[PDB]
Amino acid sequence: SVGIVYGDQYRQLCCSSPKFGDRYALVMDLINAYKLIPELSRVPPLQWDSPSRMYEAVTAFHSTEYVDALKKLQMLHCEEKELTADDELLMDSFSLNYDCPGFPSVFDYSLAAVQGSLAAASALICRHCEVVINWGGGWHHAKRSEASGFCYLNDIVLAIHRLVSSQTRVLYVDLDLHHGDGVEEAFWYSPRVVTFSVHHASPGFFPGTGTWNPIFLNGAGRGRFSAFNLPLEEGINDLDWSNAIGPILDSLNIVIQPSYVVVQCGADCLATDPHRIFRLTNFYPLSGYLYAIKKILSWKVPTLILGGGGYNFPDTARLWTRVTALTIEEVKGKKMTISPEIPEHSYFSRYGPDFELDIDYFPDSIQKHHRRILEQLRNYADLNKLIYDYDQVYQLY
Ligand SMILES: O=C(/C=C/c1ccccc1OCc1c(Cl)cccc1Cl)NO
Ligand SMILES: [K+]
Ligand SMILES: [K+]
Ligand SMILES: [Zn+2]
Repeated sequence: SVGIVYGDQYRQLCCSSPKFGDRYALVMDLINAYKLIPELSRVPPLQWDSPSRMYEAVTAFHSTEYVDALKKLQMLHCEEKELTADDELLMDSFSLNYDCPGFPSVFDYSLAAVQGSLAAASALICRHCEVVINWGGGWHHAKRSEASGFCYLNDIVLAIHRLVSSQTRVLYVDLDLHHGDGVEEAFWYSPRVVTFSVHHASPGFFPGTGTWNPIFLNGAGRGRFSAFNLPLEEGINDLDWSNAIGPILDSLNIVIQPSYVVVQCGADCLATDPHRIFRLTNFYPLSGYLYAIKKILSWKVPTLILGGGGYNFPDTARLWTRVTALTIEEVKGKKMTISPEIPEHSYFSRYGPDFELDIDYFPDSIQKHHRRILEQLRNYADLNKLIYDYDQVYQLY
């Protein structure tokens, strides 16, 4: 089956943040508006039987002082009084400030994503689902003891930790516009979780990594060569983005032979995102996103699909609704007939001006990256005693 994380309390918590507003409700109500929910198995967010078990779950990656500070931040932001100077100091020491402010539900909001993505991974492990989608998860910038980029708790790291502990290998694929630095760093020393991020990188552009450092770093210790990165230039369209990462994806799968794939599918690469770095689409005749997901799904490896960035809420909905239909098609083998106009539903009015499912958009260095990345993959194969034909992979490029 294809699983999808939602629930009534889950939806309220995913829509309680000041930055992402009601995005999750547009997304699930468009998936519902297109009659896709009956095709999907609902996966309920994981809950715990005590504070200690929750704490144990989250501090599998995050420090206990950080988790404590995040909960105290929520408590402070639920009272009238302003933070003391000592409380502002303590929040500063975890970067619980600026781009990661406090708000009345900040802890419950952050934990909800972890609940969602841990349950998603358990559904994969117990083989209840072949694919699970969590459009409320994917917060890849959060670090062990530091929020970043509106990511307070790294649900991806925790879901991946659960998967590899269930020899188990996980391939993480980060399609967000921005470098997936939190997940890469969590597994920097681990060869069993191979991380791969395609992203924009340029001087000054958040978060600064996943590019020349001048060498490309790629893991350390036993995780040497296990962190993959493909920084691309602004303006890239669907076909060039697809061709840039198509052969890398296929060769990673050939060589790593992963037990699970986790795909972060941040929607801020859309041409219509207020970022406007890349020019990808949701078009389905082809959308770089849809091309990448179809390819990963053709592998028939149990796969977690997650959300992430995406600041044009209706176009994120348009995209993720198409990705969700595509998953149903490739997994179940059932054709999905999506109408070209948005169906009438609660959020219909948000889909101005023409109320179509297509977004309103009219559409040397990568070969060096391919040679670099393919050499890293051989170094990874050699370091980890993996068996593969170096000519069947080089054929892909
Ligand atoms: O997407 C992110 C992270 C996004 C992000 C991080 C740091 C600074 C700005 C950022 O986003 C720009 C933005 C915001 Cl903060 C609000 C509205 C519109 C735009 Cl463009 N994770 O990978
Ligand atoms: K990325
Ligand atoms: K790694
Ligand atoms: Zn992003």
